[PDB]
Amino acid sequence: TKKATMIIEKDFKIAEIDKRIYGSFIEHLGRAVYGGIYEPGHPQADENGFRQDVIELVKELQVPIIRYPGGNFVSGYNWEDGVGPKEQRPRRLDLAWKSVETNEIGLNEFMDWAKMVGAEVNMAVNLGTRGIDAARNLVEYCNHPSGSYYSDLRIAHGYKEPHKIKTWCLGNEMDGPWQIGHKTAVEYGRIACEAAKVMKWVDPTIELVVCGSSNRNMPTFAEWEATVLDHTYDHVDYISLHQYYGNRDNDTANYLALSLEMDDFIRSVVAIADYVKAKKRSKKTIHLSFDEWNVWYHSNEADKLIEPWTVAPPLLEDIYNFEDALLVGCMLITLMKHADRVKIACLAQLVNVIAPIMTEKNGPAWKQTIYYPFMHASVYGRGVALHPVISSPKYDSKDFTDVPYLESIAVYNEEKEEVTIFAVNRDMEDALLLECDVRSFEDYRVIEHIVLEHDNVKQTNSAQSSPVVPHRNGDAQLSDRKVSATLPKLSWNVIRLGK
Ligand SMILES: *[C@H]1[C@H]([NH3+])[C@@H](CO)[C@H](O)[C@H]1O
Repeated sequence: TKKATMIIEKDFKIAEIDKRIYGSFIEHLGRAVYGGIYEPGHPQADENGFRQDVIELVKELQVPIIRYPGGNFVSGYNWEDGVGPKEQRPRRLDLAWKSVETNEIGLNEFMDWAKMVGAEVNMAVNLGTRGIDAARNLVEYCNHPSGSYYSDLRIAHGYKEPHKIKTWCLGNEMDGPWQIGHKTAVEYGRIACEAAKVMKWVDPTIELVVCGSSNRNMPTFAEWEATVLDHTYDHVDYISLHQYYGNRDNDTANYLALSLEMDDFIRSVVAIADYVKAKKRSKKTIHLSFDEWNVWYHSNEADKLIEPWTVAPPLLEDIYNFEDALLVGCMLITLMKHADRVKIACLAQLVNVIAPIMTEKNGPAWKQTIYYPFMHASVYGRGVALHPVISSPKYDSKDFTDVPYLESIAVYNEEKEEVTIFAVNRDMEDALLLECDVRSFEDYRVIEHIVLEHDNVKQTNSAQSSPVVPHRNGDAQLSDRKVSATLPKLSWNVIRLGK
């Protein structure tokens, strides 16, 4: 065993958690749409061809917001190709994923799906091959009530009431050499500025997300953000961050430390936003949208075998293991501990593609290992993130020094009279004996202690069998105004307090 302490003080707050940090992401990629949310031949398809089993799995995650339709796809996409009668929708070469896109699903059918799962849509505009005119027309088509060509066109297409989309993305991954219509930071900042202006002139109620770096390792990291915000600050509301992690070197202790890098990435982009705020003498604070995050690496060799120009290829289908779920849990706690400045985040992606939900053709939908920590964070993690004072033992790895064994934060929900403690024990050998000072919370009790643990960090789930599932047999006890809890070696823990 090892000992760790954590102070839970009601009056030391980070911020209200914006529920949109529990967002996700659907792109026209692989089987995310075709075979994922939408499968007209499926025995459990609804009247509109949407898989009811996937709808239930999404509703249980309580995802408030879903980014759509990309992703790398968007930068070559024409939105008019996916609206109106199906017979007039063209078949296109999607250059992002070397696939044929039929456009059988486009934005109005995605809005119908989003309504069934209770999610708002974070709509992306193409700033690769397209620009300001397309951006204003899309906003008008979606948001203007009637009495103009594009608003009456949406009505003619069957959608009388406007979609009233609140939050929009100004392009996707524009810094990447892999992007269709890549732009330098100046080129991007300029077209994002001018697109943002005409979008907000159509509908001043909207909010805009400007594109940050595609990952912390970009050669343009930080320089990009500063230039793009210099060009856009007065017209935009958020800046994005993207990051995937993987365990390519089979080093569990170094892998689980990677959330420390994610923490650095967040604090760095906040600093940039506040630099440019000061440069401009602006009163407005720009916040972060962490609108692509997950584990990704398993599918790299399978992906290389897929021939180009198929419909709905089985691309980017990682099968997650137990250690992947532990890192996802560390990433979620990292988002929560930044609730003051991270207001939107998207688990990338929701179905089949780098995803917590997987499907089989004509067959079942199932929960990956990573589904459970995401569900727990979304369902139990609404309220105020408290500022922790942690005393934890530490270890050093290949890439990181003084890595706490304990990753933890507490969320206080005043309306429910609940305090929830999320905790990962990174220790590969020892139980962590955690003592939490809750003197500041009068007359509380342990409701339950949920634990996700498995002896084999490489164990996966499948359609047939889910060996990696939570139990409710955690030993957390509240006495003498202290919560004492055993966190098993290599575990995710949700300790729920109320009364
Ligand atoms: C971010 C990811 N690398 C891709 C899959 O989720 C997506 O298209 C990019 O924007």
